Amino acid sequence: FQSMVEDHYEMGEELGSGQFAIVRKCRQKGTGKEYAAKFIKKRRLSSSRRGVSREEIEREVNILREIRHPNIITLHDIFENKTDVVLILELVSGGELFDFLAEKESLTEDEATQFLKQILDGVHYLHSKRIAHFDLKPENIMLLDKNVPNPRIKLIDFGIAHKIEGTPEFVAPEIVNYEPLGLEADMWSIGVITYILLSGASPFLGETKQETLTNISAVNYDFDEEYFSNTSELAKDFIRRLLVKDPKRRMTIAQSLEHSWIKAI
Amino acid sequence: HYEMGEELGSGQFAIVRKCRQKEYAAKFIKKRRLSSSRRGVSREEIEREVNILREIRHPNIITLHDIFENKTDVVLILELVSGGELFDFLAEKSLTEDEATQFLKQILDGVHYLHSKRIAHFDLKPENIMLLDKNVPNPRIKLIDFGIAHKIEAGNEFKNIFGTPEFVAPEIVNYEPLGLEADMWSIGVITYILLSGASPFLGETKQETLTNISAVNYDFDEEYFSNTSELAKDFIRRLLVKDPKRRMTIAQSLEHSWIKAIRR
Ligand SMILES: CC(C)(C)c1nc2c3ccc(F)cc3c3c(=O)[nH]ccc3c2[nH]1
Ligand SMILES: CC(C)(C)c1nc2c3ccc(F)cc3c3c(=O)[nH]ccc3c2[nH]1
Ligand SMILES: [Cl-]
Ligand SMILES: [Cl-]
Repeated sequence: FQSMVEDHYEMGEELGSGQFAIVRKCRQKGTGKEYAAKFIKKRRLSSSRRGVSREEIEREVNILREIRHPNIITLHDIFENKTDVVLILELVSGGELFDFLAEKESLTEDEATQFLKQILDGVHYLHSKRIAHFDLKPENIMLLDKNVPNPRIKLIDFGIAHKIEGTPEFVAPEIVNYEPLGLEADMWSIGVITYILLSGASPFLGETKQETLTNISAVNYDFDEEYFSNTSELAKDFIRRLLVKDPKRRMTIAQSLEHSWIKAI
Repeated sequence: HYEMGEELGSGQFAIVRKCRQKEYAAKFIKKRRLSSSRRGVSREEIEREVNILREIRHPNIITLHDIFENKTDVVLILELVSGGELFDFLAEKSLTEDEATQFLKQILDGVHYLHSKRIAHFDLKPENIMLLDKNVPNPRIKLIDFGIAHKIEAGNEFKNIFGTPEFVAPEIVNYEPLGLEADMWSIGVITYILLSGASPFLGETKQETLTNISAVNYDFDEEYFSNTSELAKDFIRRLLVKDPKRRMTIAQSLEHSWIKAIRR
């Protein structure tokens, strides 16, 4: 008896997918307006059906419903049936940012900083609401429309996003020493994104996955002159202030926006 | 629909009153008014506690029988315990090691049940270990206060394991969630105090206590442990281990020769 999404939206081409998600272009039957419909497969232990837990779906949905910013996708409706939760989301048609940048001729640092600034604005909005994205990477940085003079960044995939934040005689050492994961992880990811934006190279990427993980944990990277010889010193400083091991030492999003490199843009 | 009575206890954002429908305990939890506010308990934290209580059914753990809500408070109707805190009952009583293990076994049974459901209590201490009724020949332990209890995290909660790790922060790469082992440390401390009346890591200030815990700075002063067996000391030593992965688990604790022994 729940409202069926197909009674309100006609479904079209598949646009993307994940382990437990399929995204289709759809058209609102009432208006003709186009959206993206994200079908999230529900876990059903009873039927041995693998999928996303109720709690995880609720987490993502509750975050999406709070978000209203021009650089983040917007949520328009929610449907649920036996097997799926279906989210009607803002349609982004310009593809991945880094695919668009690859197609450009003579991409300059100043032009690159313009897109980075949009990413900072979206993240500043998120962090102002205590939302960490936790999966900031090029594949989650889309463009609304790539056939415009100044294409607009749209962040997607809030699948692992989280809202952040007596006697001690009986607490364990790991509790004493506990430091929760927070907004700082996004700021590290921004550092990595900035490095690849300015160079075309991934800073921690190893020949094998174990090497990559080792590099990240040691914070082992370089500004190779092949790629960085004519990158501004302000850009390198921006990156260096984000790619530090201690989360509490990293620039926060407000600091990032007040950095001389960004203030110049 | 419930006639309230006297105030039984309180915490930072909770007050418990005796009530009658059949007598019960009425836990009043104050809701945060604004998500940004530091005053009161968030909706998510209340639901978390309720969901834990709803799925637990075990003789050594309090049960949930009803829920009520308004703009300011969430009220849980819980099983009433009238035997007080365990340690008070033992204080008014000397106590043999064998008698001490009879009560500890019930604590271990309740924790075993929780851990079987991947729930860590996270606030095991004497004040949360009650007796259902202290005027019977074999009093039953009842664990209370699931205010910070959690189902233990998946491990891919903060990480997309289906994608590249290239943009992931080192604290996520090296993330170690809190787990069931924290309760097992707490059990070691409870056991130490049960046998000696002394707190192993207690310092002059809260920060000193925390520093002692972090260094695992304790001993078995003969002043307090002259009459304690080597097996009891061994049980405690196997729980008060810094590395959570080298600490006794609940099943190992139950198999330990100090507990496994048959008693009257
Ligand atoms: C698979 C994942 C859930 C990350 C996702 N992929 C897309 C996507 C892929 C291609 C495309 F043209 C559009 C989208 C898209 C979209 O347009 N809106 C919201 C999410 C979303 C999306 N969300
Ligand atoms: C403060 C805290 C929430 C931990 C709590 N205190 C009590 C409590 C205190 C004295 C007493 F006689 C009974 C209780 C009691 C109880 O009887 N049932 C459930 C919880 C609970 C409780 N829960
Ligand atoms: Cl998405
Ligand atoms: Cl309680």
